[PDB]
Amino acid sequence: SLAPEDGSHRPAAEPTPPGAQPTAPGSLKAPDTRNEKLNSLEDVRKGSENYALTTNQGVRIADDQNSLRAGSRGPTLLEDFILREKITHFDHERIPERIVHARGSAAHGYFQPYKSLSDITKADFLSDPNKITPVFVRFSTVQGGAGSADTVRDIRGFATKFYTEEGIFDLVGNNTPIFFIQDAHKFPDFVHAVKPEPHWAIPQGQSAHDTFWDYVSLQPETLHNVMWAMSDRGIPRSYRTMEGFGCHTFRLINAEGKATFVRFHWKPLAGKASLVWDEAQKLTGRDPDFHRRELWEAIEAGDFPEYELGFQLIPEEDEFKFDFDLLDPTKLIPEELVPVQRVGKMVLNRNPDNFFAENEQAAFHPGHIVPGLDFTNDPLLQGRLFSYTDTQISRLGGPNFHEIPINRPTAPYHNFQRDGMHRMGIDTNPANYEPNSINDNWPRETPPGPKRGGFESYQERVEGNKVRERSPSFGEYYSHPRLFWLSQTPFEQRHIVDGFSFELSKVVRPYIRERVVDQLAHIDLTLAQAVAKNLGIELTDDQLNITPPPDVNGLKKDPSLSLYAIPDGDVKGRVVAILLNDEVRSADLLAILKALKAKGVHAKLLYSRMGEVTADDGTVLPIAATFAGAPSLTVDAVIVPAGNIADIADNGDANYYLMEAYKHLKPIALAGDARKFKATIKIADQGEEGIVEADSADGSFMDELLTLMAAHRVWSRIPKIDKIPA
Amino acid sequence: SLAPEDGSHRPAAEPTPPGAQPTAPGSLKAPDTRNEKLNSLEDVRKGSENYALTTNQGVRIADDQNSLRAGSRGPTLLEDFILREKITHFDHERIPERIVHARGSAAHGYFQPYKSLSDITKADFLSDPNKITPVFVRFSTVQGGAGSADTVRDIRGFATKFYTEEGIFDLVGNNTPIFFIQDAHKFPDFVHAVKPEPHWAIPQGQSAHDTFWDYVSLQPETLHNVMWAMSDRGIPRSYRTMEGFGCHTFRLINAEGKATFVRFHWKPLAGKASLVWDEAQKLTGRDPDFHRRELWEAIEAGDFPEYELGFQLIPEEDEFKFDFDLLDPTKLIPEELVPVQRVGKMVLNRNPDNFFAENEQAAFHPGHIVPGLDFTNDPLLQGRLFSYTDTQISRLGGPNFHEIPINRPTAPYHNFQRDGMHRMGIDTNPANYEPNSINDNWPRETPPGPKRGGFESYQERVEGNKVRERSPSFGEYYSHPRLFWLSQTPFEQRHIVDGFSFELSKVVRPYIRERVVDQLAHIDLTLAQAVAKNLGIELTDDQLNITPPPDVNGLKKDPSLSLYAIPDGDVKGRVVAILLNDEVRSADLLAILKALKAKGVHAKLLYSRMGEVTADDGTVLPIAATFAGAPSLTVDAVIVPAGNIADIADNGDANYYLMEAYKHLKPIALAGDARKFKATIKIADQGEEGIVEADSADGSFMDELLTLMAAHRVWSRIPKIDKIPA
Amino acid sequence: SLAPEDGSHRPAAEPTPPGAQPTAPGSLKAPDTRNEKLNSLEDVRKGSENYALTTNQGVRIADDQNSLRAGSRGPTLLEDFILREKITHFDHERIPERIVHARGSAAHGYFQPYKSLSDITKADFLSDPNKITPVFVRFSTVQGGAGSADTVRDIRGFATKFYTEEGIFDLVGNNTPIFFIQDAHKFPDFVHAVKPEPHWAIPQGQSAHDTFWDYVSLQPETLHNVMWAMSDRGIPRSYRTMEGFGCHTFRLINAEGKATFVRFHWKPLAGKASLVWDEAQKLTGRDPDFHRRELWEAIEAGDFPEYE
Amino acid sequence: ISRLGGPNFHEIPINRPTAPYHNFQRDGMHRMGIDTNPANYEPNSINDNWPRETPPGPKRGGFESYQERVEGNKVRERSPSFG
Ligand code: HDE
Ligand code: HDE
Ligand code: HDD
Ligand SMILES: [S]
Ligand SMILES: [S]
Ligand SMILES: [S]
Repeated sequence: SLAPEDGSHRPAAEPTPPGAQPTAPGSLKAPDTRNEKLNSLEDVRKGSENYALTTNQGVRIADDQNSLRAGSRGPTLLEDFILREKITHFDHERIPERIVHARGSAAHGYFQPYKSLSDITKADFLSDPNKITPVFVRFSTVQGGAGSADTVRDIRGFATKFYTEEGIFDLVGNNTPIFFIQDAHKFPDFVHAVKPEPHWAIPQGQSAHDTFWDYVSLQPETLHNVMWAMSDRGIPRSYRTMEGFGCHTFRLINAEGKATFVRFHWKPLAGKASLVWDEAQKLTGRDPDFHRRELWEAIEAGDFPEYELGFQLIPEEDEFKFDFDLLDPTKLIPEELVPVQRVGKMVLNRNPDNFFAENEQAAFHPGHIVPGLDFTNDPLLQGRLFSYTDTQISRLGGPNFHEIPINRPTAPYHNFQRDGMHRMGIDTNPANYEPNSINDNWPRETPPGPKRGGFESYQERVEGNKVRERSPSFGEYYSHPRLFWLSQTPFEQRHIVDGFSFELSKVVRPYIRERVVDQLAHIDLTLAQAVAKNLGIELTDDQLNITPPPDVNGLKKDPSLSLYAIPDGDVKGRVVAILLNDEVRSADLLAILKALKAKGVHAKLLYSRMGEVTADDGTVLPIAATFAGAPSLTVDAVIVPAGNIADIADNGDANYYLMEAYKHLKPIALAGDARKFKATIKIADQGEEGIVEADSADGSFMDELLTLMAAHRVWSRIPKIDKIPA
Repeated sequence: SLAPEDGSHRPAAEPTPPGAQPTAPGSLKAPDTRNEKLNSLEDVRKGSENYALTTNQGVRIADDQNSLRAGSRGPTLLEDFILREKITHFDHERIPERIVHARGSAAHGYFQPYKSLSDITKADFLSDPNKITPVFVRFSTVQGGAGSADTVRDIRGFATKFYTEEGIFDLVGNNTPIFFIQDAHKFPDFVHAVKPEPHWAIPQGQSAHDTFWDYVSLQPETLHNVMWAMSDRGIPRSYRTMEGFGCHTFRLINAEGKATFVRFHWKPLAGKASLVWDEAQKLTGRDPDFHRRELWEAIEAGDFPEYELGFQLIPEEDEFKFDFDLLDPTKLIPEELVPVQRVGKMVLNRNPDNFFAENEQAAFHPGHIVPGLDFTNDPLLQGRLFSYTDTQISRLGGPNFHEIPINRPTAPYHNFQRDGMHRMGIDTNPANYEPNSINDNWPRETPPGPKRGGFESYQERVEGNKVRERSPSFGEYYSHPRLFWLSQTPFEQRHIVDGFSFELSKVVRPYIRERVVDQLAHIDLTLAQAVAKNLGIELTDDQLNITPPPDVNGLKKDPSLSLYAIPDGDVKGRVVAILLNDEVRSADLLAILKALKAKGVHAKLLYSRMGEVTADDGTVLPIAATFAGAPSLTVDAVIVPAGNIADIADNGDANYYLMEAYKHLKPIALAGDARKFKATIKIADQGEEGIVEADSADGSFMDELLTLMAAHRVWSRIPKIDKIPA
Repeated sequence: SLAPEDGSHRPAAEPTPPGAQPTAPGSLKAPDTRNEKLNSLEDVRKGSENYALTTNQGVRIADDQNSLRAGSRGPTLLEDFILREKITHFDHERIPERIVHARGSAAHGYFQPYKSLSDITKADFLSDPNKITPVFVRFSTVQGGAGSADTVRDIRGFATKFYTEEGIFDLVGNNTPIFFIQDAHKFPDFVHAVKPEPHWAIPQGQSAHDTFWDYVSLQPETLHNVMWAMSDRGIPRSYRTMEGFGCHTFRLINAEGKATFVRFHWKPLAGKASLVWDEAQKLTGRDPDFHRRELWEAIEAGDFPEYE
Repeated sequence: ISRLGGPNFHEIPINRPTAPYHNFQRDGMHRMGIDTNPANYEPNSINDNWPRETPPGPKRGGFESYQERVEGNKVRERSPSFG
């Protein structure tokens, strides 16, 4: 019952392109990739090769195939302690999933700053460009359970645990720069409204249902993040190709005591890229693990996810200078008003070893700050500070969750806390209280100061009465949705319209749809009309007369809010499907793979069955998957080389493959006789922008294809796709 | 600095007698003591000197005296994460206590066999006299909570975790050879009956209440262990001075596959010794921690608890050779029939560092056996096998309780179990199932064999129908209680009578006392009538004529059942109270302490206040405690040296000290004018056995006293004590 | 039938002095003592007389004396679900005890105001002398575990849950008018200092040890409550004979929104009385359940604890 | 015990029998039923031994296992009949 003689069960411990080898635990795939945190886990990493199988008490097992019974057809005996331990451990494997962001995918990596930031913050991890800080990052959706699908329409979470020399800092952000609501007290109302409805627990992974649109219609403060969610920002192509934001105004505190307001950003160095809805939705069924898989395989390939940390910085004296409140988390700060300053780079370069132990049990919380950082009175942030420590008590089984290996600081920690369930640390301190004389008061308080100091809160002035009241400055709900809307390209706007139209069409109570359209009329009449038309709703005269909200501090638009308006394509790490026939022209394939390899673009070789095919020159080509097994949803572009095209010309799956890729705006390249497929997608002889064609696959042919892929999708094709039945 | 300039806050890191230094964590008290298990806990030991006080996330705290508030008289702010982390950990410090044996005290040590036992067992830890096995031993009561008193009347637990090279072996025993009930299905009934009654949760740490004696009167199988409990066995002097027993027949299995029946024994090398009831009960008030204290201080002094492991061995073909069933856990195996064969020595030589982490969290379970041992069909043991795994899932929070440091095997452990709450080990195996080819099937099963082989159960024959039935062979309840009774000395018998008499006086419903007397009449008429008289009950003529039960395989007594029939006194580690006066005779004191030192007996110098007094010759004598502070209950003998006896002669506390000690049968020694105290305890001028007296404290004065301490108590004094008002 | 012919196993359901009858669950001792909260608990009370013994799933048990085994001297079978359910429930009976005040004794009663307080508070339970509010009160020590002794020297807790028509109000007090410490941030320090020390877990129910006095000597804010604990306040004769205090300044608020500062008091109508130290300490050995017993029996006897 | 937080999962309303249930089991996390029985053990005299075991019978009887014959050695072995 053993490994094959040829050793093909075991993946090479070298970088390999997606699909070339089975995937593996990080420490086995990439044993030479290290950082301080990864090394500190060595105490708890457990191997397996050459070891005897045992109980958890260290007793060797002789027969792991059978229960102990009285005769070989008899009843199982209660003295079988081996059976009961095994079954007991299995019976208790599951722990509660996260209340939100239950679905998530994580990796290890490192961060370093570009230059010292000591003029604006005394945070040790930002103090030296050569101080390297280990990170563990988890990306997530929001609404769905841990076994829901990745490519849903939803906000995405982007949480970073920085293991700094002065403690853990968790930057717990999302992929849009705002949230749906203003005050933490409403968080359970909002989350309950977006989650599956309580009678029947439907729908999973979807805001497209009555309760969510009911809440939105009744709480116009939600409209800004709903605009983001209905745009293609809601359906990213990859965790590598979305932005991150810290959601609130926080403070930086420098050694002199100066406070600067800051908002945090992550810029994807692979560029901004999203799916289209039909693709995204169909992909939740063809591969509900697509983003998890893609993240893992990118890292195994050496296409390490890289992100640039950036800060929007506002001096304390400028708090009131905008037409929105800095502490309102439904408001963004336009980069045209306050530019993002580049701060440093984060590289994710190793996968975990065990998903449960490292991902599922990781606890991130935005209250985990360090000296040099501080909070503000953002009333959403304020409430978050209570929740992320509280929730761990049931999720991770008690207050010793910092001792779970993934959560442990690499910085020293010593204090007078004791006991709690599954206490690991054995304290030797004679004292468990301070002040004490019996241990000469160790461990001791440390004064604040420029570096290695104790934490002190910035002495912000507070003046006001004890009130449950929303600040009047928070009472404006339409100008930021409108700024976002006007900043999108015409195709992005169309996709926003289609997102609202699709979602409200699944709301069963029609008055809810009407009320949401009325809200849309307060943002932009063009948007409101286009949604209304799809829902068979007619705007009233009064609605047609609603005055649009004011510009945001004079802005008519801010192109940094669009995914696509300013080119930022990076093809490295993208993937092409290559549709084989049973006699591929090897000259075409040679040139195709050469050009792809030169830009770091991967290929998957697809056929109508598995196994191998032989090219015209005898080259044997292993088949990664069938046309149906790896649909065009999973790739960025499709190439069909020349050869025995008759072999696949009438294959329904091969034809469909191209109709689907065409519909979803992906570049297609057809060489030699593969040009016969132009008929399936109705391309005129003259050709079409977005379809690359020539007698063979050459320099020019690949250059054109790769240029298209740098632009992500072929937006000009959109008018031509209504008609395709796919 | 808060520590005193003279360093008097820090206990000397060397062996010191009780009271000489404050007690300390083990690793600080005795840093040079080691064994394989203590070494392996180093990775979780946390120090404190010279470290900064931090959060659990490693963030330094500047002010650990105040919450964060808006103004120094203002409200506490939700953003104070340092306060909430500290208070959250505190709020969740407690875990469920053990269902039974909640009260207990534990120490590290080591075990070594005297010779290889490979002819009778393949257990690795018994294979080589050079093989040294680390242990962790917890002693306990049974009924009371973790916060109940030590010197209650109750059974005691004696549990030993052996960290062997072939797995953990837990020997989970008690301090009597049998149990109260026959089948594990009744364990919740009997435990509910002894435990505090469910309406009002009274009484703590006591079987002296109606529900206990109701159950016993209705379940005569209980009477054997009840006899043990009512004897002075139920109130041991120390955990160092009681026997241990494994309770059941288990099996040894040798390399040839031969099974031998075995019962386990621990023999205390300090000898057998118990309190008397009045002393034990008062001591639960004066020092409810006395046995926990005595154990910790013995180890700190170098009076390491030592026990000899012993086996009663019965060949398989001898299963039915006795008057009782070997599988009946209410039956003992008399040493007169089957001798205890000596096996090895165990020494407890290090205290824990943190009581919660090491003691409270330790999990012992008798199903934890190793190759070379196996179970039998004892139907109480059979049900134990289920409980001790199950109970851990609530008590220790889940199925990874073997990853809590004290519970970890030192032997290797590898298998395919994954996840659960508090998962520490990060498994790198590509497989989490077997058989697998993707990891060449590792970790792998191991065939049984003479050494380092997999566990295989002994192939015992089973034959019968599926029944809920007690074996008829278990239906005899009186012969063992009778054997035990007849094996006791006349003074041990009197204490048994008084134990029943006192307990049944606290049963409110008179018919329950009557029913128990009826049971005693089935065991022994003398015993029954003597109880009856104390309760004002008269035996009927039918009761007077009940035939006594048969002897046990010809035996009319077995002196190994008596605590005192056969002297096994050892004075090392006992303690003497020395009653000071303001002008002590130094020549007496010098001679007292010299003789006590030579035999390893400790002393405490007591007076009417703290501080010092000065001897006749200027020597400054430090006072340990006041007469009231350290009552006679806590020592084994009392010595009063000569001098200014007038100083203390009319001190009520000093006179009462001698009265209490006299009542409790302790040796008393009076030198010179301290002979004046003879009037307070009514001693005749010619003296009496058990009272040492002379003009001065030597020649043979200390030898006489030490001879009396070797015999533990002055049993001959019993008739004199009823006259003394104490 | 196992009960005695003469029926002497069953306590009379009438008030009786201490020791005259066996004590009993309160709904069997005093079936006709009612209040709104006692009545509302009827849905969960379970009786026993005349019912068949069953599993928790409602299956009647024939033999509650034995496990199922292959032969009457054979091995116990894994299919014995009756045995396992019974042992499973047993194996999981315990829950964590309270971090502090683990030792405590409780009773049901009622509260009624002497006059309307609407001039100073809109609290509904204080709005009319006719407003009867059920209460459940728990008295406690502070330091010891749930199985520690009653007559230790310690602060006592006095916690009252008022089941009002406008919500639960809990008045969570102690038997002295102040506390040891000023700021909550130090509570784990002070509690760790008074609790059994961490290396060896000694001593139980006692402040008489190095770490408590170490903290006190370093934190003079403690000295006021320390004086109270060292006085005979720290060893009450009975929960019926001690005072209660709300510890903090709270506020009353009236219908006009006017705030008045308030501190709360409970005045024992049985008067104030404490033990002496020697007696209290010895009592922890002779009857560690003394105060729990004395409260239960006072109620059984009609000596109802009353406090103003 | 982990999924539903302890041994009182039968008191979670959907899981409750509609048949009567009474026994001597007590406590556990989330305990809802308040037992008034003076006894929490059997055999007991203080509550005249209630609730009481019930003999097997044709209807409303106690559970008794079928007395199937068992015969063999204690083995971890698959029956050859299963291969
Ligand atoms: C700006 C990014 C953001 C915002 C605005 C919020 N979440 Fe998150 N969340 C928890 C509670 C919580 C509250 C009370 C609020 C506003 C009042 C937010 N969220 C908004 C939580 C219950 O504490 C949570 C669930 C499980 C857990 O451990 O914490 C939680 C999760 C969460 C994650 C997942 C972190 C991870 O484990 O990967 C992220 C990225 C967010 N929140 C972002 C976030
Ligand atoms: C023979 C020595 C002995 C015997 C015969 C029994 N106990 Fe013990 N016990 C548990 C259950 C249990 C059952 C089901 C039976 C007979 C059916 C016995 N006991 C008799 C337990 C409830 O599972 C227990 C509670 C905590 C735990 O982990 O297991 C348990 C405790 C216990 C200890 C304490 C070990 C320690 O932590 O110090 C000891 C020495 C015994 N039992 C001995 C024992
Ligand atoms: C900051 C933490 C903290 C602080 C400063 C205090 N308490 Fe407390 N108290 C707790 C935290 C706590 C607790 C940990 O939350 C407990 C134990 C578990 C429980 O349910 O609450 C509790 C229990 C508890 C009880 C027992 C309730 C019961 O019987 O079930 C009483 C009577 C008090 N407290 C009273 C006081 C008094 C009079 C205080 C000072 C005037 C005080 N507490 C300060
Ligand atoms: S946010
Ligand atoms: S036993
Ligand atoms: S207080």
